[PDB]
Amino acid sequence: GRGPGESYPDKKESQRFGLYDSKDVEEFVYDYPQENGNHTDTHFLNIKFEGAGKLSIFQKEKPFNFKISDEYGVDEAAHACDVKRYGRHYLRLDHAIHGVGSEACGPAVLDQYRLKAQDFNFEFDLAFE
Amino acid sequence: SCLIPENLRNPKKVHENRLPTRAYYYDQDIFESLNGPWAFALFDAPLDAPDAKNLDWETAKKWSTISVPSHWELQEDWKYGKPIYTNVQYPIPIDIPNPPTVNPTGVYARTFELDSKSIESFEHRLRFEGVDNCYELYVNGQYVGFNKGSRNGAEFDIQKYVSEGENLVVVKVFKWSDSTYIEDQDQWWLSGIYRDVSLLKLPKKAHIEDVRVTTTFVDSQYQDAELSVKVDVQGSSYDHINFTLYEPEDGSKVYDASSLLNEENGNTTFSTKEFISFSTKKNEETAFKINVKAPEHWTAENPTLYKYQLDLIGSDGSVIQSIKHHVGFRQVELKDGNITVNGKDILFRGVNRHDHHPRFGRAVPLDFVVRDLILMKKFNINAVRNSHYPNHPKVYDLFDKLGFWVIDEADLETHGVQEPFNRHTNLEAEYPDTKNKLYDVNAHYLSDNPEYEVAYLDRASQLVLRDVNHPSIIIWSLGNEACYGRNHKAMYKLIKQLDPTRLVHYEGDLNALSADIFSFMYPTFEIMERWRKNHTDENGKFEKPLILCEYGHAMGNGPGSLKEYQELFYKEKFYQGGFIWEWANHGIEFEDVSTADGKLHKAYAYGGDFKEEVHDGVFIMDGLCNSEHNPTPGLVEYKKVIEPVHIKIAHGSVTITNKHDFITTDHLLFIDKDTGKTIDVPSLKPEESVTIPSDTTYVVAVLKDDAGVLKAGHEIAWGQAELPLKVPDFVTETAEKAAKINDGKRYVSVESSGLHFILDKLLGKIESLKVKGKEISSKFEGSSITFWRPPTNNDEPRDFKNWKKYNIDLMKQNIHGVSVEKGSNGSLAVVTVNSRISPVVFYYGFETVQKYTIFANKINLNTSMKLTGEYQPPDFPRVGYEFWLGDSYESFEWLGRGPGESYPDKKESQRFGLYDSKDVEEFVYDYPQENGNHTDTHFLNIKFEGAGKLSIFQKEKPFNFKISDEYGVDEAAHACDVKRYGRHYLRLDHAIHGVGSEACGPAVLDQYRLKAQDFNFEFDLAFE
Ligand SMILES: OC[C@H]1O[C@@H](O)[C@H](O)[C@@H](O)[C@H]1O
Ligand SMILES: [Mg+2]
Ligand SMILES: [Mn+2]
Ligand SMILES: [Mn+2]
Ligand code: NA
Ligand code: NA
Ligand code: NA
Ligand code: NA
Ligand code: NA
Repeated sequence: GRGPGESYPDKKESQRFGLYDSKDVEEFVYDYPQENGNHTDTHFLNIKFEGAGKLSIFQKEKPFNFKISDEYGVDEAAHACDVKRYGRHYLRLDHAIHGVGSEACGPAVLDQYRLKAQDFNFEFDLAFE
Repeated sequence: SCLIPENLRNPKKVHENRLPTRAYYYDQDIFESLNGPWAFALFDAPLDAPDAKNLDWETAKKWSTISVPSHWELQEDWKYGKPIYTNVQYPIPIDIPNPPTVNPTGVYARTFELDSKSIESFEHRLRFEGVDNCYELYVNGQYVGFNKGSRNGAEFDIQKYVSEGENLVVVKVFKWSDSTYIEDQDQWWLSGIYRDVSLLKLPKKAHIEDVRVTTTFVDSQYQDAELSVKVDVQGSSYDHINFTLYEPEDGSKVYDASSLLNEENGNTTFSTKEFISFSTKKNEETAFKINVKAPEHWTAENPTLYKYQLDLIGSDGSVIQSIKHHVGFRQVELKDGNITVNGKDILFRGVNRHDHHPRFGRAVPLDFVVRDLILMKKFNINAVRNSHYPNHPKVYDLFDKLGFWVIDEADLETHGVQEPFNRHTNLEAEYPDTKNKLYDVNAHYLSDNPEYEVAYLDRASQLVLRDVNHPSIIIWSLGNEACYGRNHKAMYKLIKQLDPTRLVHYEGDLNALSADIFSFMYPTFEIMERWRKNHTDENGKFEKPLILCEYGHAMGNGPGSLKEYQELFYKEKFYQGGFIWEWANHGIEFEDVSTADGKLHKAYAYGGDFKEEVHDGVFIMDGLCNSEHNPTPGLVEYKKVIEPVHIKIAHGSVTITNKHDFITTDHLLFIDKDTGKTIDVPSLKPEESVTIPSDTTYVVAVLKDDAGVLKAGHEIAWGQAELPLKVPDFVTETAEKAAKINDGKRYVSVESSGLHFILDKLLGKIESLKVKGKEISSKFEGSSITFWRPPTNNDEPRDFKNWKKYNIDLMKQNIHGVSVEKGSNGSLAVVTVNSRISPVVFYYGFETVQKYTIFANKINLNTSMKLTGEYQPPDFPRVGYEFWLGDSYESFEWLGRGPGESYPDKKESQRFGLYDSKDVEEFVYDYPQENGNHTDTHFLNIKFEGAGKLSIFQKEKPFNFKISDEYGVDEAAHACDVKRYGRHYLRLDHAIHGVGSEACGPAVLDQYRLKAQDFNFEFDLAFE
């Protein structure tokens, strides 16, 4: 998919397509904790387990979004050090994600990047090696 | 300690309500199998398990099922945990006699149907062939009894508890108990009902309980024998017994898996050829003794058996019960200080065999045991030691029929008591003549502990009484590595009392105070030899002989020097041979992520793979066969050294000596392999020899006809005349051809017609050598001459440590000068390289001169290496060149030893011949290590696709070579972890270090060590 860093519907084109390894990437820490670490236009995701191979994940007919982290309490966290962390990781596996825009000062997320309220239909395979 | 149940912490509570041990006989009419799926649940500890006195079938019915027999650490998806491997160390804390409070408890349940008539007709028993570690038994919500002894059997009377219709059997199985302390064999820790369970239906009013068969020669000349038969009948309602002995079937009988496993009787008419009959009379002793006229001897080389039928007969004259079995006429004695069978002082050509299967563990299907034993016979083995416990009772008939000398061993090892001592005192090494003093200090915990006497005696009683009628068993053994104490003496007394006919072995009893035999494990020759002399008096008499119950540790590449052990065996009457440790690697099949691949592969697990708290790593992988129970080069070598016929060819003569104990050479066809025509060889008795004049180079001794489990044409023994190193008649092109020579800044170039030679002066590296369409180049990382090999299991404890310490893997070639001159005596050019070959951080190294003499069709490489500097390593793994082979490379062919690998102290089974790489299956080691070397190579031909061959040979002396594409062997934990290049390389070596057995035993013997010294050798690279 897109990488090496994070990507969003209206902020993704600098992240070229390729095969990426989590180990090769320095995850970006925001000064003010907020939504981060999403990968958009993901063709497939491999999750490696110690001595048990990989879990391959892909979405039918359309690329998907994902984040893998151990973080929480990001909403209330004022600074990087305020961010809480679980004792295990989670996968956030998303069909779709709202754009990012510049509305703190400037235009709202453009119409074609807004995740508009509508019906959702999507199929995922969880393929185990 | 009320949170651990009394019976799990009481050494005297060996069983409750178990029937006395009797001789095992399988009978299809009496044995009903209870194997199959059983309800099963696992609990953290006994207190979480249900009270079986209240457990309904309706309740148990709802549990998951497990299949009996099997271990619960070997289930689909490891549902009930994983195997644990320890060698010495206990996997629990030591607090004798307490097990851990957290103690895995498995509860088994199933039902069986009983008839109205069945309860009237039969006494009903339950028989369990083996359950690890111990268990309590319930029938119909009622407690029947308790049992300990994981590899012993147990019977329980069920008559009182049985009901018409549905009956419920519940078995509570515990992983740890006081028994754990005496079950510490170097093997996998595995639990559950791992052997057969049976319902026995014996005739009620009267039935045969026990039988005892002995064959004793009346005479000093081992001819006439007394056959004694003692029957214990239970109940009153019988008249007498009949005995019918049948005419013998010669030990050369043909068998196969099918006929060996056939269990049919009842309506099958056992035999017809009646030899002897006998009847007891009403109200008389149900035993007798009969004089037998010059019977056919039973022997491991010729296992001749007389079948018999024993009938219990009622008042009406009908047959109440039959036993169909066999007699083996043989007698074992300690005679003139030797173990003697039928007067003859025998030689053990033995092996230690554990119960192991790569998928089922110790729950080995009989099919697979037959596989083991056939393979043993195919590789010249004649003896088996049941290390270190009795096997499934049905195995012993296999020994009887196939012919093995058997040491049946008590289920008792106490080794773990030593571990804290070993660590506290920083103990490095144990030696066979001295080590018993280290065990003496801890004997008081168990083997000298009076609380354990009942248990120790039980292991002895159970061992002997179950297997007492098998002629193949000639020695009872008190266990393994359990120190020495009063309990061992008690065991000895009991065994002689129960079975006076056999000898007693116990290695832990150094001075054989309560044993009949001396026994060492892994001794040096010096140590064997001192012992001999201290136990041979002035007359030349000895009182007891020495065996090696374990020697030639077969872990990985090895063992080395089986030759030198064997020379000792044949030389002295005092030595009666030994048993290799071990028959097969204990690998368990599992899925490993590959280091090379990032993918999942089938592999064979040892310690660490199942992520144990404590484990002993690769030490489980120490067999002559691999985890899949197939021959390694270790077994191939063993077959040769122990071959029962010697064939020597020298001075226009073939000398053939018969090295069997009993049989002649008559069954063997001797072929002159140079002509294909047979050699007429007279019938040779044990120890007899004949010299036959002949022009032959290579003689083979082969089986005339199918016999036992061996096929006509099977190779028993062979010999060769020594092959002189002949210089191949390759024609060097010395014609005057102009050559373009460019001695550049860094690279030197020699170009001629069909030739292109480029050398990097900075590195001493051949960038490219392309002669007549064939290309090679240096495989270069630091040096053009390298010294490293992937350490064997034997290398690991010392030699590897030394080589690593001295940085032998980091040898660098530092070029000082390169000299370039025009050719002289037919040569095109002479390129001379002057350098120091030395590892970083060290002084020591070789002042080296490499002289390349270049011809149109040949390159002569003269290597001079002069060892210099302070602080030198003692030895090297190897010394030689590494070359990349060009893309055209397709196969190779060599004159030398083959078809498999060979090493200085492990080579004689690989006979001289011309071998083709295509005809050979390359052996894969379970643990990746040094492999695939070919020693004593006369010449090597490397074939390139549509470009002919490159012939390689060393002047005045044969050489060593390996051709592979493999790397990353050092770090590879399993076969699947081994990395592979996109092209092949040649490892071309002047010399190579021996292999030895130092993982456990003697170091590589002095004459096989590649000692640090100057090296001088010349190679020709001849291009077709
Ligand atoms: O492989 C090491 C072997 O060493 C012996 O001393 C022992 O009796 C064997 O059972 C095994 O532990
Ligand atoms: Mg041991
Ligand atoms: Mn803060
Ligand atoms: Mn591996
Ligand atoms: Na925040
Ligand atoms: Na052990
Ligand atoms: Na001998
Ligand atoms: Na071992
Ligand atoms: Na390795």
